[PDB]
Amino acid sequence: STGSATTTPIDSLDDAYITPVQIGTPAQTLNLDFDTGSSDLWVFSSETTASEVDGQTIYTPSKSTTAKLLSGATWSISYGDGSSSSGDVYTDTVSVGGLTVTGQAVESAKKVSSSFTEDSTIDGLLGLAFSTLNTVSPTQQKTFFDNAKASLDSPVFTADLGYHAPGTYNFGFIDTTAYTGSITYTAVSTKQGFWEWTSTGYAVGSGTFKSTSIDGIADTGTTLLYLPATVVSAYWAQVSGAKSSSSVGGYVFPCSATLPSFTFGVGSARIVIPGDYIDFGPISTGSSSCFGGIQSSAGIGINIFGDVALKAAFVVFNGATTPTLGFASK
Repeated sequence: STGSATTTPIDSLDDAYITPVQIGTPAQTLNLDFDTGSSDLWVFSSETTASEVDGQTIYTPSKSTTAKLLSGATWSISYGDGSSSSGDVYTDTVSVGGLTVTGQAVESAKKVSSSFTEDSTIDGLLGLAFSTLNTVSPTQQKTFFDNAKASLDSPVFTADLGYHAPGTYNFGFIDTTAYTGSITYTAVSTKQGFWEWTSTGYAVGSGTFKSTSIDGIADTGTTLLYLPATVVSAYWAQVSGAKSSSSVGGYVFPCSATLPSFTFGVGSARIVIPGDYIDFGPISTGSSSCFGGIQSSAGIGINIFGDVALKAAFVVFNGATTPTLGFASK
């Protein structure tokens, strides 16, 4: 089997991407944030504290003839950005772009943090990291991909995120029309439960490539590109007036600037992030200070190849017995 679904930016800045997901019988369609940095499929629901729901579409398990309470199971997750959610668990039928999993754990939120409430466009998350990170207790549950894998034509999914435009998540096949050149594959460590890999270096604009190993994670659920302070300083030094602002929370730059591209290495291959992908707009409405899309990972504890990087590539998440990651230009 295969599946193919369009993923759409939630706003004009590509702050996140939402993908429609069918849950239950009859289908209830929710728009979920596909997150290769976590491993829980959780949704706003009829059980979510009413004051914490503000415009989201909810899953109502009582209206699904295939929903079953997973007795005794609870979940609770905290994300790198400080947001969180928790609740109980149902199993139900879940379909993405025509690919159906029966008995998928659907984690129903009883509580969500303010950031989730305040984002009316995101009805929940669909985790695509390794199932070892799943938070359900006392019996850990499998991701949608893990459940689907054996049925797929090939045990892969691909992320093709758009810049200020829709893109695609495919399951079970590689669309050879969706990228240019070849796909370069690189090793993955699953030791921390992430799609963790090592970039071979970087360049800023038309500058020379610096060969250096950068361990990080391919994370569709993180907006920005978080890299070591040395790398990030080298980038922003090429933008007149750019500075790190403790009050704002990262590098800012004059909105009048033209940003240089940023290249990262995948083996001997190179992925070029155009400068415009690195512009996250005014820090506050009407400001002429703009927020940068490349930020320091110092004090995160891990480098993160988030959407800024991934949207410059066609990305293969290869879930073979020994997982790997593939990147192509597009």
